[PDB]
Amino acid sequence: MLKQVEIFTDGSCLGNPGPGGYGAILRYRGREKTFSAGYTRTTNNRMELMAAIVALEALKEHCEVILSTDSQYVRQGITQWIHNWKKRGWKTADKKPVKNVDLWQRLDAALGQHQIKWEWVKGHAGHPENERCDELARAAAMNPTLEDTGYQVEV
Ligand SMILES: [Mg+2]
Ligand SMILES: [Mg+2]
Repeated sequence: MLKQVEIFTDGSCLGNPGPGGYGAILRYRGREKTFSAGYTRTTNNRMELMAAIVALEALKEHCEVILSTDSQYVRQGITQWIHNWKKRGWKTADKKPVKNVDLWQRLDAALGQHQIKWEWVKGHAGHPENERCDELARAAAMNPTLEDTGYQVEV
């Protein structure tokens, strides 16, 4: 076995677009790290991605990760852009840039460090840690301090 870690993530947004935030918990050997940050203008989907990126980027060795989230958006890109069909050159069928590619590329880079088991949670009652990530993300959205510099009204 490698170092075994559990990651829980969620993102939230008060508008579409509007102030949003992410929350993540990383747990290894009974010790816990929490990550959260709030953005003045973003989307729910970008916050769900950022939560997974930040937690994975915090790992400093090759780990076996169990990554638990309720994000359907995160699942879509795992199935479409970030593992399968990277042959498409980061283009759609009509040869166009994919939405949120800045974050999808950071997620792809972070995932390549680890063995990953996904736990796609059915909404809530998955774990208290998922509920805690939802609280972290909403708390940050209510107190935004950064710009989401990669969010454009147009990409
Ligand atoms: Mg959400
Ligand atoms: Mg949420």
